[PDB]
Amino acid sequence: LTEEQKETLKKLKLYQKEYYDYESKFEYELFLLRQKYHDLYGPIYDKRREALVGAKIGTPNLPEFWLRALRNNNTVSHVIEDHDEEILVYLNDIRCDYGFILSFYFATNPFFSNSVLTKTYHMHTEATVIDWYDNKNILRDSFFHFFTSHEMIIEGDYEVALTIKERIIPYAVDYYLGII
Amino acid sequence: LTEEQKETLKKLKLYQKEYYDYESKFEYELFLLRQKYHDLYGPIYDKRREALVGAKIGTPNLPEFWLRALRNNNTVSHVIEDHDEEILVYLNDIRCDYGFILSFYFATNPFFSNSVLTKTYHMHTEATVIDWYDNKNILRDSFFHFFTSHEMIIEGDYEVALTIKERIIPYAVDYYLGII
Repeated sequence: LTEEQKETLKKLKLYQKEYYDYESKFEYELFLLRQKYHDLYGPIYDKRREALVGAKIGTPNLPEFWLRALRNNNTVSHVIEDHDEEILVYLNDIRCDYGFILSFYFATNPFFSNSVLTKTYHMHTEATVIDWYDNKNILRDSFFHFFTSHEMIIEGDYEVALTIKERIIPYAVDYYLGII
Repeated sequence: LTEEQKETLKKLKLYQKEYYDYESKFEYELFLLRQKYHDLYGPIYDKRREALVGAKIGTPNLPEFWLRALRNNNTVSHVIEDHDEEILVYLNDIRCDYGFILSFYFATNPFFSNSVLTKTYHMHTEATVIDWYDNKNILRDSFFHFFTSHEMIIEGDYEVALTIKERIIPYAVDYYLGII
């Protein structure tokens, strides 16, 4: 490069650093916005859970609520089998916290002892190991294979998790009603 | 459903509408944030263009600037051929405005008469028709096939456009320097 061109390059480096200054502020203000609204969604999720749950069955105030919400979603329905349903009726709540952790809360059930099954996504995955009771391990294909720590396996797994996080949890009752 | 369950459903409908109220405010505040920072990026793009351009060649203060930036991006380099390069040296500026419109500004050149080639994405596509000079229509495979109005064709086209919009325009000089 000539010196005149080096000067132009110099200017462009200055302006690019300025762009990064602003983009930083944007990402920071974006993080603030997402966090603010996560905490505003919190009580709504709490109220929903309270209304659904209040028994030795899941969501006893509205039986099979989460199963039917999950079933009415295209992406998630693919991974849910007949035999899975008799476990998923014990589901009390599905939660998300900040990657992120998905928590599935279960009423006392004859399949496993866990009251909570978690799945963490770091951006590897971390999943609670299901403490299956004797002759109760339904695992052939299952939704519960989702609960493994760890690209085909990792992608369809992530897509279901994203759907739960971004669609099921925010719009649960609309899936239940079948209007999405 | 029993009446007690209908009451639970009623509550859940109320809470879901409340969720949508908040999600609305979120999308609105998000739109405000993105717009605010688009206008903050504007002058930086202007300054860059001013430094690059100020001639019958593109970016005469730093020859072949946009070609080398485009070439150093993986996704975009796939669509750029040898014969394309002798046109892309006349590129003065690449802009984005709100879907969105991508604008490619060209210095006076022997290939076409257009000073601006635009590509609009509505979320169909709208593209400026290139007024090729006689025996100058380089269209075999070309980057300039990008400039057609209109899923394989529509997806790889959209991916290149997203890369230009989200990577090339924001980080132009870093691609030029080859540090991304």
